[PDB]
Amino acid sequence: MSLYHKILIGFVLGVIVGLIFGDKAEFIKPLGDIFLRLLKMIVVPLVFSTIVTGIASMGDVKKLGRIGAKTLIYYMITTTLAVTIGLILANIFKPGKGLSLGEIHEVAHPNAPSFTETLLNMIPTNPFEAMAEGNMLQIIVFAIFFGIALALMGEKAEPVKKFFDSASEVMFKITDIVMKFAPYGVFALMAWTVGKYGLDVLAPLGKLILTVYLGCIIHILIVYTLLLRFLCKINPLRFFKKIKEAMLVAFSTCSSAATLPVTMRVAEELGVPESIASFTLPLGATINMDGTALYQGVAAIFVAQAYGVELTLGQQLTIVLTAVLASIGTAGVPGAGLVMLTMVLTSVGLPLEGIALIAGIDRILDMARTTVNVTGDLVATAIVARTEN
Repeated sequence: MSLYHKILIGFVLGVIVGLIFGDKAEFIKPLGDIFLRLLKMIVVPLVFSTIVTGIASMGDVKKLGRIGAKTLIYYMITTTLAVTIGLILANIFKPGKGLSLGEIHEVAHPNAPSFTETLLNMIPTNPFEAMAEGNMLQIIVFAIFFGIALALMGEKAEPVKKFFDSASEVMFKITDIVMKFAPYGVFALMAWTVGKYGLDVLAPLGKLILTVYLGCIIHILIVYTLLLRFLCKINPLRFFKKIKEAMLVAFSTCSSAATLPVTMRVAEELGVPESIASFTLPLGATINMDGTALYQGVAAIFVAQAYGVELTLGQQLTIVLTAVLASIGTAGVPGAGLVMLTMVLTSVGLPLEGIALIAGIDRILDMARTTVNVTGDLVATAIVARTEN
């Protein structure tokens, strides 16, 4: 029985156990927290080693520059589309209508940290400090510099190239060992999640959850489907059938970085060159704002409607933006997007209670956000590979 089927069995059994035992499933959470700890334990060394090896194996920096430019353009386009879809749905469906958490009042212009500060902080002043702090973007930037240096160096870098290639292989092996525990970790995660988030407690926020899930589904089935159909020119159904395991793991785990090994292994099954994937997927594991864009766009409008502050198109745009902007790097960190949105909305002046309302169901939305993020990462990989082959 394939690992995917074991993970699916664990997923469905965990869902059933959570439905039956309800809150009593909390005792099984540690078995899932162990799985999350093991997965997160690999992201940093794996990302660094794989990025350096991938850039070294290409041997030319012009190709890397082309790939980076195309990936950045694709992510900007998909983030814009995700923001558009989120705003459209939050307006068509009004999850915040009727909550009446507070009285209606005018709102001031949002304030967020300067864009230059976010750009400058992407450059580590100490690579080992970035590695220790788990700063994924700084690690990625240092890895890009290191890989470019290795690709240009040639013979003198042979020991470094070989060591980092072997290190990447070892991290992939570690992932292989860890995933033998994947069915039980997914079982525990799903049991805990379903037990905690009963349908009774989700009733007051049913509209918000439905809107977020519908937006994610629309994004996957339209933005990614059309891109695959036309730009990359492959059958979308077969593509999704190929990446079922990655989507399932991302949904269960709620963290793109933890799912990164799964996406990279699945990419091989799609036939994309290893060198291209090694650069695109780890970078997209931090820069992909699709799911975060949808979540934040929906949540800001939900909070505004809960307090009755109808927002003009300009206010809506400048609120979802500067928020996806301030969360550009921290989005990989769990709960960082929620904190950034909280700060932006507090700057807008909305009370904290509305934002704290979403925090209760953050995991339910996180599932969809992570699924969208990994699907977009794989789609970006495929599209970039197509325009190179």
